[PDB]
Amino acid sequence: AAKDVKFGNDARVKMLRGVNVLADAVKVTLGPKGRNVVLDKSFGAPTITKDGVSVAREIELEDKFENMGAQMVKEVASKANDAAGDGTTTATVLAQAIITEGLKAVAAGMNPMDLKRGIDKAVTAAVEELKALSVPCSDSKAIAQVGTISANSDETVGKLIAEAMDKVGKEGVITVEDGTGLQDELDVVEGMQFDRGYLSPYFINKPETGAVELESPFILLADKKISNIREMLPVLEAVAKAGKPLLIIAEDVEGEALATLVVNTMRGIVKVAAVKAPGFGDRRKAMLQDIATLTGGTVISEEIGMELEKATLEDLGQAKRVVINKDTTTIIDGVGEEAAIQGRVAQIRQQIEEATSDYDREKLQERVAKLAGGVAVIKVGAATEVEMKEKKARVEDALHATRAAVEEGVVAGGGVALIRVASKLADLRGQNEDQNVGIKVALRAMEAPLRQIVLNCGEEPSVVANTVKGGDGNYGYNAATEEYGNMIDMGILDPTKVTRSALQYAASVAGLMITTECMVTDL
Amino acid sequence: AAKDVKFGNDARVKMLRGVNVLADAVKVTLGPKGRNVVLDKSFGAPTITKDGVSVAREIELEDKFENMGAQMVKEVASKANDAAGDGTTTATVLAQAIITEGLKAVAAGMNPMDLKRGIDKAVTAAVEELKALSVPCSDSKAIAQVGTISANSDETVGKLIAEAMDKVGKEGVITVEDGTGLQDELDVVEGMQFDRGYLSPYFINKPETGAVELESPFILLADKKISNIREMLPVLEAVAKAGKPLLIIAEDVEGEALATLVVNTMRGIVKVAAVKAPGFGDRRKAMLQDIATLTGGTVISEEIGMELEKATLEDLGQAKRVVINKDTTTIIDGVGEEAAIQGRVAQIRQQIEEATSDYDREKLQERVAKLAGGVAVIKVGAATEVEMKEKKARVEDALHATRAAVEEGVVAGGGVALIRVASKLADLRGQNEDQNVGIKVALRAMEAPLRQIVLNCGEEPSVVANTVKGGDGNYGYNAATEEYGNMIDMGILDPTKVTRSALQYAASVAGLMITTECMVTDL
Amino acid sequence: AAKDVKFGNDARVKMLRGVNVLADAVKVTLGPKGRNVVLDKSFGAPTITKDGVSVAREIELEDKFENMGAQMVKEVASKANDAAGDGTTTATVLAQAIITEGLKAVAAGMNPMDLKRGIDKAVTAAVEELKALSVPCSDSKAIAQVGTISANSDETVGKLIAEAMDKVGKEGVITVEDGTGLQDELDVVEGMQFDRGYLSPYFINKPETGAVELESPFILLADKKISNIREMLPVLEAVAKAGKPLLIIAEDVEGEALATLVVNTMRGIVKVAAVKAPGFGDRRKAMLQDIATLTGGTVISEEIGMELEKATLEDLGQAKRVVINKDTTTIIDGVGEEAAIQGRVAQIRQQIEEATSDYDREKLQERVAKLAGGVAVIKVGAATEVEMKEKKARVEDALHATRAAVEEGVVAGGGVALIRVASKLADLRGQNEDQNVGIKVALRAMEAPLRQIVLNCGEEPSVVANTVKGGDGNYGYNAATEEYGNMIDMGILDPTKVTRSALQYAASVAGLMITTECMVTDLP
Ligand SMILES: Nc1ncnc2c1ncn2[C@@H]1O[C@H](COP(=O)(O)OP(=O)(O)O)[C@@H](O)[C@H]1O
Ligand SMILES: Nc1ncnc2c1ncn2[C@@H]1O[C@H](COP(=O)(O)OP(=O)(O)O)[C@@H](O)[C@H]1O
Ligand SMILES: Nc1ncnc2c1ncn2[C@@H]1O[C@H](COP(=O)(O)OP(=O)(O)O)[C@@H](O)[C@H]1O
Ligand SMILES: [K+]
Ligand SMILES: [K+]
Ligand SMILES: [Mg+2]
Ligand SMILES: [Mg+2]
Ligand SMILES: [Mg+2]
Repeated sequence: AAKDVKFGNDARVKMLRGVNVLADAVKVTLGPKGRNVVLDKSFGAPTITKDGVSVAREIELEDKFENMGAQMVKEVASKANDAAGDGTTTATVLAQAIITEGLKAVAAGMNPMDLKRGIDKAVTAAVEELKALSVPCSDSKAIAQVGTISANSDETVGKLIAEAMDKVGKEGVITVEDGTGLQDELDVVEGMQFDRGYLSPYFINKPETGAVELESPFILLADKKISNIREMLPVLEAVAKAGKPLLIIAEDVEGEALATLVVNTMRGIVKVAAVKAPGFGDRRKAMLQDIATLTGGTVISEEIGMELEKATLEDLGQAKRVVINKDTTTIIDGVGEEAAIQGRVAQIRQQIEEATSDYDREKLQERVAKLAGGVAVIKVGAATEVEMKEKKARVEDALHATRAAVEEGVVAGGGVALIRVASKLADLRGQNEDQNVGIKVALRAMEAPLRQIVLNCGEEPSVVANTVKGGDGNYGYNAATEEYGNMIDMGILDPTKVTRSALQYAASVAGLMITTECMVTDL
Repeated sequence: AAKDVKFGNDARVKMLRGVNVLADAVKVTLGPKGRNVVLDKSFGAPTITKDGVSVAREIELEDKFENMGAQMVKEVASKANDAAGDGTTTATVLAQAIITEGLKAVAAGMNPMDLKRGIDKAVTAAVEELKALSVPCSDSKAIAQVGTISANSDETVGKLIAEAMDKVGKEGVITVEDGTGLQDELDVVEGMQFDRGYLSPYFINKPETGAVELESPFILLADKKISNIREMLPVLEAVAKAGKPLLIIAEDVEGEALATLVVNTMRGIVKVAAVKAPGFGDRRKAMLQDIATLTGGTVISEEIGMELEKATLEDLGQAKRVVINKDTTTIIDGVGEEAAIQGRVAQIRQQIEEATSDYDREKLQERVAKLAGGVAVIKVGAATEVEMKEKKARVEDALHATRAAVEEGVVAGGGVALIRVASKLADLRGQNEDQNVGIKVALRAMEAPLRQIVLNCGEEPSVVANTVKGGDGNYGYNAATEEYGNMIDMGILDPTKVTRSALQYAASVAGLMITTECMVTDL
Repeated sequence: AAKDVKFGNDARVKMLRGVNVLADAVKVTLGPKGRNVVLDKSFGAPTITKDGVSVAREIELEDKFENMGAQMVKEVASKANDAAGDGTTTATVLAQAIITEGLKAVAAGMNPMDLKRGIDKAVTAAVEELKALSVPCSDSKAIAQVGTISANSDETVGKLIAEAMDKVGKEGVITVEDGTGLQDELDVVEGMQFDRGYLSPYFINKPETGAVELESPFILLADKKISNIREMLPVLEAVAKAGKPLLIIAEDVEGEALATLVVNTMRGIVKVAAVKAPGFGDRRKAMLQDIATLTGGTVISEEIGMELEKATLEDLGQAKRVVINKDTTTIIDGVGEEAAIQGRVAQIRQQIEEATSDYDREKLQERVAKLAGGVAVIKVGAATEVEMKEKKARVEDALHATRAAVEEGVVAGGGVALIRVASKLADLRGQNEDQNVGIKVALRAMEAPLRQIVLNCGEEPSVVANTVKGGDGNYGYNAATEEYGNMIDMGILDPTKVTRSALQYAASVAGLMITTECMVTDLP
């Protein structure tokens, strides 16, 4: 009292109303037949939209309690979108479906801990069914279909990503850069990606991107654990007139050594970063000289007879742009060399025929692909900059979904996946009636996505849900045409990772929400 | 309680009310015998305009939801005006007629999606008859009549436009410039129009014109895909003391080179733009040298032996003004040459006697017209600058409307065209009762313009509407004189694109209003 | 008047609030450590009571949807008392528990009707099991104990009830009334007596005693008014020759006749006294025939056409002695024939079997007791009237409890009976899983009485309830001493009738109420 503090049921019922108001604004846009929501634009001509994310972002309820219910749901929905490139609205709608019955059933006096345990049991079991249902992402055709769906059925995006994957292979690194002009373009350049990131948070980027990138960086290739960089300072000072950044790749990023010294080298006013070389031992040596050829640098070490005092601006590698995150780095376009790379790749290829000792065979057979086909760079063109930004975002999210799909396969989309597994878990039961109500509420929510999508079409949801449950395999309702058919033949594919993630996160909040007992907020 | 978020009928009912206040303010002005609207002005002496556009501007409702209902209708009306030079109020009236009946039927619980589908069916069917009713703009008299009706019966404007088109021909490019004095003037100068615009948004103009124009521009006529402009900076720097702009017209506007380098050339402080030469290959060559003669330039290319290092300010063309849009370019008046053009045109005409090969016949037979009649420039004279500004604006709309009429012909004005097709489609029926009522709503709305015109005139709409439906052909009611007669002989003509466009846009909003479910607006 | 309507959970929550508000007011009285409730009555001093039904009847709530709940459960609290007297508090606690747990299961989405049938099945089995546990009660020690327990642990009341039921026998009728001493008193009446005194003081032969006593008197029963001495002469003549005294029973004695007897008595010609007939109406005729039977006399009445002028010494009844007070008449050792008296008793007992009204039925028991047993009066002693209505109510409830005990047996008190029967039904099942829940909800609620008894003491309820279920037989928890033991050795006994009654009526109401879907009532 006397502050907006309240306890027990008086708290929950405020949240319930908050979540419900948010959800009613989102679910109406779910699927391809979303029905318009109007958002006020201060200048007039209010923007008319069919996008869940664009709607859910605007809502800032004025009641300080109802706001919180909205924000925590919005929050988790966004995190599911970061795990996989879609499903913001799916997670939101599922969250309403579970939470609604959860808060009512607790208000009837059920034990909230048993409800939590019951929901968690059902969701944990269901995830195992998805693992059995998933099929591998067999071909670039599926890549295309996954792409379009992620892009509101924009075919064009899918062809680019499909084509890009054809140049560099499904697993190859793809990057997107702003439009050179009216029309899209695709090209390949001698980049270099490896699975090492920056080890210190102070190497964070200036923008909030989490990953950091350096433009026109020099590349130091120090093939030892670097106990001393003082002999590099004259080179940095000669570069300091230009300010050109330095990225460090090291056999080890020795902490009290080079890493500390680099951290001391900048007061925020020097562009430096450091990462380990990829692999271990001879692999770091090998890929350090690979990067040297790719960047036009040389390997630094005393065993090579190459002190940092000797390191000219051409013994250091160089690249036009490079990106680093918490765990990963990619060179996009090293200045590099032509014939030296061709010869080294041929030598590495020859080594594959002899370095067949299993884990050594790998290092060769990746490194050949590390040099050749460095990176493909999509250029996004549109009639105006407004569409260019829009298209770019669409492409970038579409890209993510495709990667998620190829990493963990696809399942029949359009909500059939959830309604399918719901039939198989129906026999599951808990230790007591509280858990049984927990189990039932979980399986009730799993049907909500299909029922919502169809209802938007202007259809009787009851008939379709029965028909899809009575069917078998990937038989389902194609909302885009009102025809029934096989989703895999129809190309309605959802990446398994987004569906799994959207379920787990929604259930986490619902369980997390049940066990809230007090809030402390300002008047 | 909450932010002003609200759903379903509670939202729609607000929209309906907002739309109605707007339409009732505007619809009373429709037709040549409108009724006065007293627009307020803070200085006193209110303006009392009869102009629907002027009234539509000010309407700005207090109640946020009521406001939104007005603004979206207002917006779509404006888009209709940009598509064709009239029909703002016609589109508004049709919008109100559909919306009102639509929302009523929805509130009764009619399936909203089925209602939409019904509307779009009738509109799609109806346009086919309008296509059939169109007739060619055969003669300057039809030009004039379309003009006057577009200019509130100002015969002056129709005469001016008629004369200008008689000078340069219907297809020829015409421009309007501020008055040189008390009296209107018309004259011709060596302009050149071709349907190529600037390929990058960063060449957008400073004002909001969308198109961009350059005054006293220099013209580069580069007959290759320009992979390198570095050799031009010395010429541009020599010009930078005067700041006279340079336009690049290229055989190809090379994307990653020419465009990127040009983009890099200006930091918002250099007047540079680039466009493709018209046609392909030898066509671009031909018209490039045409432009060269018209501008006093020369063709740039290594095969010609004219590097940009060699390109003086007289190998570059010059003009006093040039205009560029998203899809089209015209030079207004190149500095050019006299006898060189005359000899060139004569040669082209001679080539027409031998360029019988059709891909040449079409490439030759235009270029002759490209030289002669380059542009006509109407000067609008008036007794005051206030009348000047208003008058020019009207002339510009009459210009737009005339182009529309020549593009898609004309049909009987005064609502006769809509009420005619409405009678033909009375047999049209849909798959179910929800779609059937949807059809009835659309066919009723299409009659609204005629009944609104006559009602403003202070006559009995029942009798006139029945008489026009009992007639045949272009028979109709002349509101300016209350005589019945053949509309075409009285010159009451509307460009078909105006009627076609206004109907489709009204339907689109009406369809889009039925299927809205939620609002978001600030407190 | 305009109605208001509510649906679904928005109705049941309001209803549940009402029942709980009533039930908590009753609950607090339960068990030996329960506490008193103060009842406002506008006429005068408020009355404090422990009787659960007394409070429950007075409760009514302002909010209509809350009031509906109280007004329904009020029935169980009342009906239990009407049926069996004691045990109304228990019935209430059960009802609230079943409603709470039943409605909770409905929130899980179970079909309500299947819960109802499940509960009804569980009670039907449990009542049958109680018939197995019940053991006969007949000895004076057990009756004394069950009296004490119902009295709220007053040994004195128990002892008085045990002696009273012994003296008047099983057919005798016992009644309780407001006394005047500080200490309780028992009055016992033997033989026929009725509340009519001598019509004149001058009959008084023992003025120091203030009463008339007559030896071996003739008893004349005239079904008519005495108005003219002409009617009486032959009987007086015959009795005067016989010399035995005569008592007149008549509808009235007119002053002329009355004064003539007064002269004859004062002058010592005939010893005679006259009294009004008891009661009035047809019951007067019945009672006249009954006293006639006890005396072996004959009722002279105009309906049979008999005449007092024709009555004979053979028609009058006889008794060894009579005594009549200012307000009371008693007849000692009527010469009526035992077999005829017994046959008359059988006829009236057949009327008792036919008696549709328990109040009328009681007046018949009074008659059979007056004819063939005794009647006793218990006078409650206390210093102030608020103590009268306190003590009075508890003594009253003991009287009902002991009756039900002797006529149906006893079971271990302290609610342990319900605990021990509930465990036996663990294997009972219904036609479907919803009925299985309905069964389990019923067996769960049967623990509620024990949990409340303990909780009033401030002990931890769920530890006692667990440990009692760990035992076997009559092992239970004695709240008075806070020790475990065999309930029968402490004599903590409940008469099976009340327990069985409380269960059936509780489940009958609650098992319906949970099915409520809509409630309609006037706007406030
Ligand atoms: N042609 C289609 N038929 C049926 N369902 C579709 C079709 N295309 C997409 N969907 C479904 O739309 C859902 C996603 O809708 P969307 O508006 O992207 O919400 P979110 O952004 O939260 O994923 C997915 O479940 C997807 O399978
Ligand atoms: N003499 C006339 N008789 C009948 N209708 C006319 C006449 N002149 C113009 N109109 C009609 O007026 C309508 C447009 O009115 P206007 O005031 O221009 O509104 P808007 O500017 O929105 O078109 C056209 O449909 C046109 O055919
Ligand atoms: N000494 C005792 N120990 C434990 N339980 C007792 C004791 N005396 C009475 N009880 C129990 O308390 C209840 C009687 O209390 P009472 O206030 O009369 O409630 P009710 O009005 O429902 O009979 C019975 O269940 C009886 O078995
Ligand atoms: K959508
Ligand atoms: K007008
Ligand atoms: Mg999506
Ligand atoms: Mg107009
Ligand atoms: Mg009791």
